Amino acid sequence: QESLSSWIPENIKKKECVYFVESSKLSDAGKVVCQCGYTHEQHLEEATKPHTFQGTQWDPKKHVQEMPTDAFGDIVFTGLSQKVKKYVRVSQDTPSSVIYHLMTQHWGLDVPNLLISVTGGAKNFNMKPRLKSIFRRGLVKVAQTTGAWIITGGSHTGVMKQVGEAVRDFSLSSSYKEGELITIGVATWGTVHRREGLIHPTGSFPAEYILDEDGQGNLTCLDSNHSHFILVDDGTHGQYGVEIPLRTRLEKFISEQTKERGGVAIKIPIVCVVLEGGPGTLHTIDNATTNGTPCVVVEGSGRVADVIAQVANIPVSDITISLIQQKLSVFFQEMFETFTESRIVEWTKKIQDIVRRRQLLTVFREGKDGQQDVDVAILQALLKASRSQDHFGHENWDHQLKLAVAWNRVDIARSEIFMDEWQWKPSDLHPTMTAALISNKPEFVKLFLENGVQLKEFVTWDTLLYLYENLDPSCLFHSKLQKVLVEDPERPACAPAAPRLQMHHVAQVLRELLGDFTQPLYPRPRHVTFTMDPIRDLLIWAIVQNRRELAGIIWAQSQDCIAAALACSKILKELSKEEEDTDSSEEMLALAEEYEHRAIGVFTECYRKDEERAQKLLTRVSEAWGKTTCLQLALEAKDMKFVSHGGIQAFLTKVWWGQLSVDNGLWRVTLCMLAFPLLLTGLISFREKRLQDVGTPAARARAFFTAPVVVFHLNILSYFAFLCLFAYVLMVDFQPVPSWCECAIYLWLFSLVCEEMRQLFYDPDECGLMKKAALYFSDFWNKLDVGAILLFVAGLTCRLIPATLYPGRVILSLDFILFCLRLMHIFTISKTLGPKIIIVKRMMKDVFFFLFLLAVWVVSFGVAKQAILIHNERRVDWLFRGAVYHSYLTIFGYLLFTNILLLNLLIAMFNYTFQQVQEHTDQIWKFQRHDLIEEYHGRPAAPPPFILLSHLQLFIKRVVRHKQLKNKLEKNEEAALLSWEIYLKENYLQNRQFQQKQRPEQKIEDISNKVDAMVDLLDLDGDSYHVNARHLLYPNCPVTRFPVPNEKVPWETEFLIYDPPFYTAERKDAAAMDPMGDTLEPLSTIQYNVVDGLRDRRSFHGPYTVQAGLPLNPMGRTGLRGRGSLSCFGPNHTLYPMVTRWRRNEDGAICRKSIKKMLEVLVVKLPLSEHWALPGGSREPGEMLPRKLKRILRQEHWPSFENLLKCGMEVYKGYMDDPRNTDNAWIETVAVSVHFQDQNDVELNRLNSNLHACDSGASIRWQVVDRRIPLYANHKTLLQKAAAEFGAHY
Amino acid sequence: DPIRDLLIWAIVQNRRELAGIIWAQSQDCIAAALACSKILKELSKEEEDTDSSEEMLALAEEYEHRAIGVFTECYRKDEERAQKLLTRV
Ligand SMILES: Nc1ncnc2c1nc(Br)n2[C@H](O)[C@H](O)[C@H](O)CCOP(=O)(O)OP(=O)(O)OC[C@@H]1O[C@@H](O)[C@@H](O)[C@@H]1O
Ligand SMILES: Nc1ncnc2c1nc(Br)n2[C@H](O)[C@H](O)[C@H](O)CCOP(=O)(O)OP(=O)(O)OC[C@@H]1O[C@@H](O)[C@@H](O)[C@@H]1O
Repeated sequence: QESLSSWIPENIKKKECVYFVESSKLSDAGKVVCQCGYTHEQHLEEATKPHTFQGTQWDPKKHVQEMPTDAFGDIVFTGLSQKVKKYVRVSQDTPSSVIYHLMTQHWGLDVPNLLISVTGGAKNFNMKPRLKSIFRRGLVKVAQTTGAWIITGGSHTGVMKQVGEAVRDFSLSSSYKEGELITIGVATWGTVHRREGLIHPTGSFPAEYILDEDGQGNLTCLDSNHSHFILVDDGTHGQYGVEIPLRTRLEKFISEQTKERGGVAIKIPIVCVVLEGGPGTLHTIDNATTNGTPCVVVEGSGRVADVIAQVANIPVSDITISLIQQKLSVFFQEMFETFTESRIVEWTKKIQDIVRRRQLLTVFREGKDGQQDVDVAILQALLKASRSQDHFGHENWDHQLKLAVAWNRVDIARSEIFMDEWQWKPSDLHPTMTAALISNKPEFVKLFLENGVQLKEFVTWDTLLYLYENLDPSCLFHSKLQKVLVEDPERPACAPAAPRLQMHHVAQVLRELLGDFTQPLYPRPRHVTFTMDPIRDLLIWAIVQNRRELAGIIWAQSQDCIAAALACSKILKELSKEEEDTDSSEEMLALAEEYEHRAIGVFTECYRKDEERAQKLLTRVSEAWGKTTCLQLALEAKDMKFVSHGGIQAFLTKVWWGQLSVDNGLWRVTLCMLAFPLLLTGLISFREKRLQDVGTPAARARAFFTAPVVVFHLNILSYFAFLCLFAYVLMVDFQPVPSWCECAIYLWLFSLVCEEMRQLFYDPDECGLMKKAALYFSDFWNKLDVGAILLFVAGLTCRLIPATLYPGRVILSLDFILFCLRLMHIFTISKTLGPKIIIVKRMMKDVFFFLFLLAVWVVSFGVAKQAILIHNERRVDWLFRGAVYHSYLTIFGYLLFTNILLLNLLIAMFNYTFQQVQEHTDQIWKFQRHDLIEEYHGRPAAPPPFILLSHLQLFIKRVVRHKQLKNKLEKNEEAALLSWEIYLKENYLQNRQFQQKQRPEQKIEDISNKVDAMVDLLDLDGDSYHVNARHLLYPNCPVTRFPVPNEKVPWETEFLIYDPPFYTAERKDAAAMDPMGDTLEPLSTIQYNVVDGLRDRRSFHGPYTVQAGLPLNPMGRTGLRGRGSLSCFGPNHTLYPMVTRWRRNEDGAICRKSIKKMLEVLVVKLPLSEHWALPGGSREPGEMLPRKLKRILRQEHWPSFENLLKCGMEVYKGYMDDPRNTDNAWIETVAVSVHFQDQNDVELNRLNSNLHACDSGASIRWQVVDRRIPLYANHKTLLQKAAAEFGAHY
Repeated sequence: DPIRDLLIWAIVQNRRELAGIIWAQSQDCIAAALACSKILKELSKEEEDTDSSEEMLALAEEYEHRAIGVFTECYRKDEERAQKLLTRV
């Protein structure tokens, strides 16, 4: 609103009538109306001055002045909706660039993918409800699902009133994006009812407007359902012909613009629709159709549109002028008598053209055939005309696909594009596949992947780099990627001005998210080159920015799908906690829980086909995911439902024992560990019976110390025996000379901390030392283990000086109590009491306050016990013992409060947090098992009493991870394992979809969807005369040629209205022929049917009719008589040479289409023409035509040789249809075709060396012969005739 | 606020379907949705009936959920600005 009010008045300007002509005609009791028609005695309301020289009368040029616009703002239509709609006020001469810039940037509109235009008559009309609902629904759907502009008129009467009505109908529901059907309106400012309440300079912000129908004259009121208005000025009061020219110019300039989103660029398609127009719609339809807009006329309730619908598929030129007159005399009752005999001619000619081209013209057929929702009909006509456009190199296919992907309708893609036009090698769909992936279009990616594009290909290094650059610019990954991009300093070292994206940048942040333990996925830098597993990277690109539907589609064809499915959950959980959101932070946390279930469901499929091979893939280092296993990812990703599957627990129980069998029990293990000579007999069990039957006595002894459960039992027994020994010395061995167990308690308490060196020091994955310390501090059990030494802190001095008996016993006794509390951790192994200790560790909290609930009142009643005794006494020492005894007696025995009031408080505080923990404790404990299992696997194989032998032996190895949970497999076997995994994943996905389609809700939805199409089903139930030479608007000539219908085109035919303007060339004198544009002076002396020297007067057609000294066109009356663009008065001779050879494959043989050969023809275009033409021109020299014909092509020396070789085959000679043909001058052509039989040598190499076209102009190029080859309309008729020369397929 | 008064007129005499339609376009819709429940609970205890006294006590529990569901929508778009409307006269 600040930079908008500035960019309006000093570039846009308004017309005004400065001069003061009085009123030639006074109308409707008004004298202020003067020609143009504003107020005041003068023509306008400006200063009443002589206004420079007082030249009589005014000229719309001399006396129209352009001054800056003063009216603009946000119109509000009183109480009829509060929406605030923009409006600007312009004039005739404003370039469309200014309006486009304003409308795109300042107004805030977005560039559309389609420009639908609504032009129609303004006489109010009323139409049947069926067609009415069809039009409304079709227009709204086609204009909402594509985000198209609906540019139309701004009046409140007619078709534009109908479209305002349809926009209101859309706003009635407005399921989402209510203010998205933006409809810019174009109307004349000079004819508005309440326009004086809008003229406010330097900002008419919310300028209220009042609409009142049946209160005007011929002027018009504004609409209320449009979104934007652009009003045009002319300094006129009652004219209606000023908005159409500017609208056509702007609408033409819009289609020139190109939209580039996702890597594919298209020029905006442009479509037109009409509904019962009047006299000016036969302007707009012609003006649109001649350009190439797919005009869509609707059959039904039509004054004009119904005329085209009626005369629509009846073939061209089969209609007579009288037939058109009788067609028109049955529909126009009001003015059937005011139709001039010349008004028929214009309509006949324009209907002739429009209905002649049926490729551009399209009739709706409201209910007969093709009676769809109108949206697909409009799109179908648009793609018809797009297919009809020029294309040389298979461009129609790619353009139509690009446009379909630009829109969001897959039905169009599959029913028009992907069904037809052949070919489409799967590599061809790659460029648009990138845009489909970038714009998040899952339907189109499914369709493309159906047609043959393989995800194994199309993921190149370049393509991946392109995709990461165009990542969604609203993502946490985008922000962090930008940060790492800018923070790397020796990357800008080469060029600090521009930051360059590379592959390692995404890899670093990916490692940051996924974990330290993995190596970077993409190696540091140090044609098409795929990386290993080209699907994992596309899977990352799809997962990171939270693309649900793309994610499953890409994961459906992954190499390894347990590791990938778990990494996808780890990344999501890591990136779903520091996002600072509540919508996507909740969406990703739920998508992670779904990839969790994907990983779980794929693995149980493998665990049911086999047992031993279902764990070798559980523990195998993956080279495509950071050199990590499938178990460490789940354990570190907090996957609570995967590590407690049962197939994971069996594998953990198996390593909990080792190489020995599990179906033995715990009692037998204790019996054997207690009795050392109890393993050589048949008591303990074994698996892998090769060592059980042939039992090695040496291996049997080593196996138990290898097993970790034996190590755990030795540790627990050693710790318990230590604790008993400490109790023993607490009892009786307490001598000032250190008892035989003082050094022993020191050393065997060091036995705990020396292993703590191993637990704390070891870092299987690269982790910081301070992180290690923080992790150690975060453990409350480790805090108790440290608190053992913490209560040592007061014990060593008490031992050193043993006199402090009374203070010092308590320190060591509480140290014993803390030792016993630490002993309680042993039950985590116990399956039945492990989770039970887990819940008790959360039970511990309630005691801290139930103690304040119990002890305080117990002590209070103990106080009352002494208060009962005696009142006043002074014995601090004695009352202490007395109160202690009383409290002890009360505790031992009070019954009213202990058993009744407190007990249920306790039981309830228990049971509240007991309830609802049955489900989660199992998962928690089965998760916590692995840490202890791995710790005891990493522990040494010696009892704590003796473990010093290994503590003194693990130093020489260092001076000069294990294969149980992480190992490398052999590649040949790994390939078979991966193929087995692929087969089982396919089976699992297939079963999953088959079983999910059977849900009752899905079945009900299927019935509901099936009944709707069925409800829809039940509810629904050539003359050969010249044509180009007869078009209106003679090229580059302001005067328009008089319309001549095909009925009276020949000279001999009856005709009575002949009045064409005398055609005048720009410079007829320099033609070197008769300059007589007007035949007043017959200076020309043309020797008819004879040679006249410099100017040829001999025609190939033959003796033509001559009258009044003006040569008559033999073909017929073109409609314009005069000098013409042709050089000479009368016929002009030319020759068009063509070089034709059979198009050849790599073998050199003639190439075949389905029908016949291909001809290869050389064509040349110059940039200014914007069309292709044969290298032929007017034969200025009589002796040597080719020199002037193709002087810019050959050499004139090489073309002297070409003239020596100029002896070929004569294809066509006779009259030519050319747009310059006036009634006086016409063009006749000679066609010579030189053909090449072999391509080894001769004239081909002669022309190759015979080239001087490099002097100037554009390129000279060979071409194929095709129906859509870009050439002039009838200049290619010569080539079409030449097709018969050598059996050509068109 | 020419809608709050029509909302009172619709709520007081227990007009279910009119009540939601009028509340759909209210200025402030946590305070209004809570006052509509307070009025209903106050006027649904001294009515001397069993049909409408039970209908209004259930309509109050529905404007309760309307007020709750509107506020969690504000509490998920922002954190600090979702309480400045919680405490504003
Ligand atoms: N908003 C208006 N626009 C054009 N005329 C209007 C308008 N309001 C009124 Br009041 N009238 C007058 O009526 C004209 O004098 C008509 O002659 C009268 C009968 O209406 P029609 O004859 O049925 O329709 P056309 O004359 O063919 O003009 C079609 C135009 O061309 C398209 O590009 C669009 O800009 C327009 O729709
Ligand atoms: N099949 C056609 N053959 C020749 N002209 C054609 C043809 N169809 C069209 Br429609 N035209 C019109 O001419 C275009 O509208 C141009 O505006 C006219 C010239 O402008 P250009 O396009 O730049 O030049 P050309 O068309 O390639 O050849 C013109 C040569 O040059 C002049 O001196 C003349 O003596 C020669 O005929």
